[PDB]
Amino acid sequence: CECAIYLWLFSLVCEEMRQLFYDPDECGLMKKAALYFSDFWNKLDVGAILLFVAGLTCRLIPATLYPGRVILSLDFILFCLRLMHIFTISKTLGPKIIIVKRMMKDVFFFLFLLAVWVVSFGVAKQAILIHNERRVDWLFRGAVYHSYLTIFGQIPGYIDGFPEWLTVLLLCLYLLFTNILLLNLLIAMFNYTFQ
Amino acid sequence: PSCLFHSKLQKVLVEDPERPACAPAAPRLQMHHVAQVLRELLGDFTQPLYPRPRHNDRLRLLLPVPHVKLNVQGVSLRSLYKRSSGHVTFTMDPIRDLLIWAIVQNRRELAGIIWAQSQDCIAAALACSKILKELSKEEEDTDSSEEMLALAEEYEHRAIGVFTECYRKDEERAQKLLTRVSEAWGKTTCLQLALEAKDMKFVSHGGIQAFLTKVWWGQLSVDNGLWRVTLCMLAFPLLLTGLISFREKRLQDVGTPAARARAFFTAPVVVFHLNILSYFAFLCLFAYVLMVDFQPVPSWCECAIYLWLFSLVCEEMRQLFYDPDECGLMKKAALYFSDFWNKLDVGAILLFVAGLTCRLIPATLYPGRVILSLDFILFCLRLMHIFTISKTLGPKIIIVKRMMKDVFFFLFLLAVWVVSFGVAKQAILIHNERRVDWLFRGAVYHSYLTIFGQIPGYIDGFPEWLTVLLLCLYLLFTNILLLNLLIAMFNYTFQQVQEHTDQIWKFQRHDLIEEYHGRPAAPPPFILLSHLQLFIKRVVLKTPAKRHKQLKNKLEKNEEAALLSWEIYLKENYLQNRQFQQKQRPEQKIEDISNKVDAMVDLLDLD
Amino acid sequence: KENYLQNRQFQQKQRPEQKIEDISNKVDAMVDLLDLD
Amino acid sequence: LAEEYEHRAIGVFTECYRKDEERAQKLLTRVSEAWGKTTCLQLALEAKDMKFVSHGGIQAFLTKVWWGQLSVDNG
Repeated sequence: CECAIYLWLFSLVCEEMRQLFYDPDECGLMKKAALYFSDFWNKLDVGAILLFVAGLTCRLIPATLYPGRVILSLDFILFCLRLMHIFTISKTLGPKIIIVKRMMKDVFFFLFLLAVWVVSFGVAKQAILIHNERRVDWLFRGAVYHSYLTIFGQIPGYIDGFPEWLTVLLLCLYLLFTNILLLNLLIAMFNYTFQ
Repeated sequence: PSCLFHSKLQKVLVEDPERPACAPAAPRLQMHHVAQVLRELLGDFTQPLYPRPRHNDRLRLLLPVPHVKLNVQGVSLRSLYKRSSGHVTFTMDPIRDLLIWAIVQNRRELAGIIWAQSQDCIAAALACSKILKELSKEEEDTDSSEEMLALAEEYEHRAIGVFTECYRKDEERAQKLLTRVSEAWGKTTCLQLALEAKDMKFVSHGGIQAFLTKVWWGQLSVDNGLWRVTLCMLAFPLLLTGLISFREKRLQDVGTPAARARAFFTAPVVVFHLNILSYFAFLCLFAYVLMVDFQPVPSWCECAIYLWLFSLVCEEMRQLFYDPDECGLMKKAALYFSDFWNKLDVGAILLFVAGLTCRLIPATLYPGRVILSLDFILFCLRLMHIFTISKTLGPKIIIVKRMMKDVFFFLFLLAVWVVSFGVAKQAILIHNERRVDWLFRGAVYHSYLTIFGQIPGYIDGFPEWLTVLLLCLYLLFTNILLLNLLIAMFNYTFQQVQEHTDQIWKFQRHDLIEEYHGRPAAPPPFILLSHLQLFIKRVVLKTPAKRHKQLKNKLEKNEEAALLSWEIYLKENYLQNRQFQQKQRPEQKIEDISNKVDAMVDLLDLD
Repeated sequence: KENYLQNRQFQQKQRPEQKIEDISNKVDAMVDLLDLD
Repeated sequence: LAEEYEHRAIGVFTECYRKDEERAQKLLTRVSEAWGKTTCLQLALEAKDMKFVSHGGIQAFLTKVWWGQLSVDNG
């Protein structure tokens, strides 16, 4: 089964070489490649090529089999966004993925907006309560990884809970900016731009 | 001659040509030739409009078939046979027939004049609007099919404004004027015309629906909401006090408790909740036959689940035989099979049978456990098909009619997008929980529970900075894009078709009211009596012509005259003001000066 | 082509704002018209 | 004016789609004679007709290019 993964990609880049030679000019080899390089989506298809190679040499070095484990797993998610680039096909699918063309750089925006705003509380939660869970690269877990899980729900409430009236307080104060302002006025950021 | 109905006139010349059906020579059109294609243009009603049968059968007349000595198709009642029949004239309508003759030669503004002398003046403005829709339906390919239906809309708008005046003066007579008899175009007295004339506008107009809010709420009251009527339906002695007043109790006609009961029984508001809350109690019975009675024996309770469904399919057989044709057994079943919702009611039948044989094979009692549990959820969607009843319920379930295939859409959109992370979560972290069909649990079932919350955070948590990462990266596409822009996918489409979704629901208010007019007052416990009340009647009367629990308003020709002469008076009263409101357009008075100054161009040219 | 552009001109001719100022062109032909005696 | 001449191009397909649409989709595809190739659809790609290709039976003809031979109707 491992040999079957080799040349499926070799079976499809010739179709792009068929797209590189069906009807462009007989002279432009670096010029119709600028028609390719005009789109970041085509560079997002180049990113699907090279992250395979980043894990390939990490697999070809058997001391890096855990880099052989993790890199091609992140190469997996480059194809489904490329598949959402392909599955822009229905009237219910397509033009609403033309809405996300106004949102791909805004995917990076509200990420940087909110996840840095996470740091305004992700540090401020572990400040007063006396926590003691630390290791090498699990000191990061007991202070940062146990902060984002409490947003979407995994709350060690018997662990994080005289500083109890403040533990009520800042948990009420911080969620008033994310769940109310940054969520429900973001709905106004999305309804108006859709209309 | 350029009309496509004229091509259908040449077709209805050869729909029954010379030799096979009208055995003498006939390359000449006649007037039952127009009636037999008016059979196609309207529905399946009483269709006088030409004295169609052998007394004035206008189908066979170019070779000398003799006089009334045949009386099988020969036509000589008025005068002698001279390849004619005589003054056998229009038989209800000179000018309503000229309303046809303008529009079947496609003369729009002539029928605008002819309507002002046409005596129908409401139902023709529905029926010809349907005929203009029929002419739009058959063939024009451009340039008049839209102009038919815009005129059909304008003639519906003509039908709008004539009820607009006549509802304002004697609305109680106007609702009686909604229900006339089988005389002119036969039956479909200007409301059953509107069903196949597609009046999503006109049935949803002022007191049409309020009269339908007197068909539903048939006798008793209209005013009280669902608060204190549902108290009396369980508290049986609460009716005899002064909690609600009947229309009987309005004039204090309550002197008999059975008259207090049976007018309440035959009220269509009560036949609904009797049909609902007994069948709503059946779904609790269908649960209790599986909750406690999940047993391989017919118990005292397991036998009760058998023929409740047999007690209701005869009501659909009553719907299969109340008033369709006496010939179409596979044709009115296509009226059933036209709707996937009816096939969704067939799905409620067959998933019972899928678990029945799985229960009848005792080696498949776990298929006997699971299949009828999935048959349970087919009835509540069928109940949401039934409980499309309120102004707050109904038209917002007409919003989900734009969403039922979009239920399947965002399912396939999101749950395949789940696989983009549901595989990617278990990739790096070293998990070891596997069995036979629980290897599926430790990789897939523990992924969807983490979306809505059941996160084994002490299990899924050096690869910790990435476990922060992709859990932040993936939820930015689902909870932000696929959720909050889906709110934009729902707010705009709600604001888009909200005027249609109310009016089409009002256009489908009546079909349940039609079903609750043609329905006895017996509950589905006792409806097997009214099932067998017609079966003991169909052995002593072998005909489907006993009763019509329907409109069936019989109107005397003398009392109609006080209505119709006043109604014809309301025709030229309204159209004058409609012309006057058309005359109140100032854009004429813009160009009225232009007509006036063009009379002053020549006026200085006489010397 | 000339079938549609005529109707396109006719729908342009169906602009009433011309017929607003068509009177203005007409009455300007009646300014001079009382100036011959 | 380019929009108006696209609007001119709007209205001339608006009439010619209404009469012999089957000839009009053949009239969408002419030969390499006058301005050579790009027979009024491949012109529209670099002419940026986000209006005109999305107009009535242009896309329905494209719903006969896609769904090339067999049917169009079934979902």
